Amino acid sequence: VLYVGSKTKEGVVHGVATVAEKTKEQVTNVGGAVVTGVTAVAQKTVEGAGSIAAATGFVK
Amino acid sequence: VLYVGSKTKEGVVHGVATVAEKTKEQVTNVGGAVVTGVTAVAQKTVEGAGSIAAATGFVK
Amino acid sequence: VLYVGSKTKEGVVHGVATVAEKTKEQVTNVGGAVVTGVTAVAQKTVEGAGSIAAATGFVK
Amino acid sequence: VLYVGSKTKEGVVHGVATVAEKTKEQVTNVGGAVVTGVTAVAQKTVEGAGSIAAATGFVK
Amino acid sequence: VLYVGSKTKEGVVHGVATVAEKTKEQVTNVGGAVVTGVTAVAQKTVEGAGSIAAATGFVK
Amino acid sequence: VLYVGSKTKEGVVHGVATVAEKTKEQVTNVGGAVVTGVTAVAQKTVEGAGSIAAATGFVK
Amino acid sequence: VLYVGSKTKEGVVHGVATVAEKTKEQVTNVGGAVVTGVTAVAQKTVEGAGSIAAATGFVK
Amino acid sequence: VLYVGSKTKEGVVHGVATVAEKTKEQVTNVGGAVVTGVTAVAQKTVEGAGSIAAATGFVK
Amino acid sequence: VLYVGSKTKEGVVHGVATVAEKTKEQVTNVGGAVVTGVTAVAQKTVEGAGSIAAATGFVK
Amino acid sequence: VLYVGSKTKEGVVHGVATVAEKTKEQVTNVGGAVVTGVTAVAQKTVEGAGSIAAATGFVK
Repeated sequence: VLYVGSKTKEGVVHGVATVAEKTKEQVTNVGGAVVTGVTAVAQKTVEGAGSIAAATGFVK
Repeated sequence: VLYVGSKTKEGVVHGVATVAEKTKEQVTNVGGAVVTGVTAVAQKTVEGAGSIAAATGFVK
Repeated sequence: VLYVGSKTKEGVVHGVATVAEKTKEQVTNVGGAVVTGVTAVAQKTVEGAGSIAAATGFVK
Repeated sequence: VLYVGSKTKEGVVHGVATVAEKTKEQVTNVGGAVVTGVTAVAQKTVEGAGSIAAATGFVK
Repeated sequence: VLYVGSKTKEGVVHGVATVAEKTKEQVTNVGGAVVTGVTAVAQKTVEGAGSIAAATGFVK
Repeated sequence: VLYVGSKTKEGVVHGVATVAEKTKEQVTNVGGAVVTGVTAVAQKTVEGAGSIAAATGFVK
Repeated sequence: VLYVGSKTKEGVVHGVATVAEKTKEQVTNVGGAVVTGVTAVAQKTVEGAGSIAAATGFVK
Repeated sequence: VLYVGSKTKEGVVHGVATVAEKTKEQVTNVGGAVVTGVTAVAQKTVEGAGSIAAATGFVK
Repeated sequence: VLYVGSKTKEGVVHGVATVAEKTKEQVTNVGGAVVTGVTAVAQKTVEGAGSIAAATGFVK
Repeated sequence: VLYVGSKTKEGVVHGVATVAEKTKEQVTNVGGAVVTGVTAVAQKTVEGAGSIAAATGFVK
C-alpha cells in the first residue's frame, strides 16, 4: 500500500459552523434516547456504529 | 504499508465553531439518556460505537 | 509498517470553539444519564465506546 | 514498525476554547449521572470507554 | 518498534482555555454522581475507563 | 422617555459564528487600507463612521 | 429619562465564536494599514469612528 | 435621568471565544500599521476612535 | 442622575477565551507599529483613542 | 449623582483566558513599536489613549 503525494483526507469533518437560538424548550423522556445537539462525529473504519440513540429495552 | 508524502488526516474533526442561546430549558428523564450539547467525537478504528445514548433496560 | 513524510494526524479534534448562553435551565433525572456540555472526546483505536450515556438498569 | 519523518499526532485534542454564561441553573438527580461541563478527554488505544456516565443499577 | 524523527504526540490534551460565569447554581443529589467542571483527562493505553460517573447501586 | 417592559436591544451583534480556512494568502499594499478579518462592530448612536478603511492621501 | 423594567442592551457584541486556520500567509505594507484579525469593537455613542485603518499620508 | 430596574448593559463585549492556528506567517512593514490579533475593544462614549491603525505620514 | 436597581455594566470586556498555536513567525518592521496579540482594552469615556498603532512620521 | 442598588461595573476586563504556543519566532525592528503579547488594559475616563504603539519620528 505504497502512497506518495501531498495529502489524503479520509473520514474528516472540518467545516461545521452553527448558530442556534431556542427561546423555550422542554423534553420528557420515558425509555430514554434524545439527541438534540450538534453531534460532529467522524471516523475511518467502523464495525457497527457511527452515532446512535438505540432505544433498546422493555418499558411499561 | 510504506507511506511517504506530506500528510494524511484520517478521522479528524477540526472546524466546529458553534453558538447557542437557549433562554429557558428543562428536561425530565425517566430511563435516562439525553444528549443535548455539542459532542465532537472523532476516531480512527472502531469495533462498536462512535457516540451513543443507548436506552437499555427495564423501566416501570 | 514503514512510514516517512511530514505528518499523519490520526483521530484528532482540534478546532472546537464554542459559546453558550443559557439564561435558565433545570434537569430532573430518574434513572440517570444526561450529557449537556461540549464533550470533545477523540481517540485512535477502540473496542466498544467513544462516548456514551448508556441508561442501563431497572427503575420503578 | 519503523517510523521516520517530522511528526505523527495520534489521538489528540488541541484547540478547544470555550465560553459559557449560565445565569441560573439547578439539577436534581436520583440515580446519578449528570455531566454538564466541557470534558476534553483524548486517548490512543482503548478497551472499553472514552468517557461515560453509565446509569447502572436499581432505583426505587 | 524502532522510531526516529522529530516528535510523536500520543494521547495529549493541550489547548483547553475556558471561561465560565454562573451567577446562581444548586445541586441536590440522591444516588450520587454529578460532574460539572472542566475535566481535562488524557491518557495513552486504557483497559476500562477514561472518565466516568457510574451511578451504581441501590437507592430508595 | 419613560420605558417599562422586559427588554429592548438597540444596536447589538450577537450571533456571529465563523470558520475560515485559507491555505495560502499574501497582500501587497501601497497606500494602505486592507481589512480581511471578521470585524463585528456594533453601536448605538453615531456621528460619522461605523467601520471604515478610508484610503485618504497622496501616493506616488 | 425615567426607565424601569428588566433590561436594555445598548451597543453590545456578545456571541462571536470564531476559528481560523491559515496555513501560510505573508503581508508587505508600504503606507501601512492592514487589519486581518477578528476585531470585536462595540460602543454606545460615537463622534467619529467605530474602527478604522485610515491610510492617510504621502508615500513615494 | 432616573433609572430603576434590573440591568442595563451599555457598550459591552462579552462572548468572544476564538481559536487560531497559523502554521507559517511573516510581515514586512514600511510605514507601519498592521493589526493581526483579536482586538476586543469596547467602550461607552467616544470622541474620535474605537480602534485604529491610522497610517499617517511621509514614507519614501 | 439618581440610579437604583441591581446592576449596570458600562464598558466591560468579560468573556474572552483564546487559544493560538503559531508554529513559525517573523516580523520585519521599518517605521514601527505591529500589534499581533490579543489586546482586550475596555473603557468608559474617551477623548481620542481606544487602542491604536498610529504609524506617524518620516521614514526613508 | 445619587446612586443606590447592588452594583455598577464601569470599564472592566474580567474574563480573558488565553493559551499561546508559538514554536519559533523572531522580530527585527527599525523605528520601534511592536506589541505581541496579550495586553489587557481597561480604564474609566480617558483623555487620549487606551493602549498604543505610536511609531513617531524620523528613521533613515
